[PDB]
Amino acid sequence: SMIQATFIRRKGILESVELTGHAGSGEYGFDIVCAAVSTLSMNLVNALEVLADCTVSLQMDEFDGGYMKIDLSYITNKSDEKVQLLFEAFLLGITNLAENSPEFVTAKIMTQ
Amino acid sequence: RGSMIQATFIRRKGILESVELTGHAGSGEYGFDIVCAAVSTLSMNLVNALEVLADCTVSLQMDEFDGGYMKIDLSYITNKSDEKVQLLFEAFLLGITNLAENSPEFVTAKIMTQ
Repeated sequence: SMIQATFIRRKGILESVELTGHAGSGEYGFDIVCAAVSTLSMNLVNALEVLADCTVSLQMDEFDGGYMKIDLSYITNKSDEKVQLLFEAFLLGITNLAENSPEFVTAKIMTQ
Repeated sequence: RGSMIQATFIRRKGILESVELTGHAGSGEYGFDIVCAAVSTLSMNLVNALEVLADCTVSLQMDEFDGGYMKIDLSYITNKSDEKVQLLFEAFLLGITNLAENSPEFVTAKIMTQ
């Protein structure tokens, strides 16, 4: 069991993220890390709404090891410091977890 | 048994300055741990995001023992009123808030202002 995280930073700013494999896999040591991923995942989507007045493009489910995509491409708000500052903390949170448990987590970043 | 983590937020003058976390570390069963893993992540993230992105260093304090004890404090950090610092903190308050809402039996949070 492994969680896959891919961020997309276009010209210096975070645009989207496409996490997969979280949303449990009854494997405790893993489910632990999944909780972690999901906590950070939903907080972003929430804090971005509540605190940044940004309603991101969300897509999700907990089927076959869950899949969740958060897009900001179709939004001319993504450049708001408050949006970007929050997205950066999410990248900083996912990044540390994939380096603390490279066994369970993988964080990639495509720059363009 | 008696599995409960509490988030005590103090807000002095419109801005958050500290928060205390006790019990979030250690066991209680499976579902409890999951919550602990969630609080500890949001908690460790705030400390890291504040130092790295927020240019603000924080007074930390923890004893893995006795349920676990966290105390992220900003009462004496010059830039504590700084808006970057406050946004990241606000969101930490939002995360901890829903997490306590979704799992009332494992997490409790209060905000007492001064």
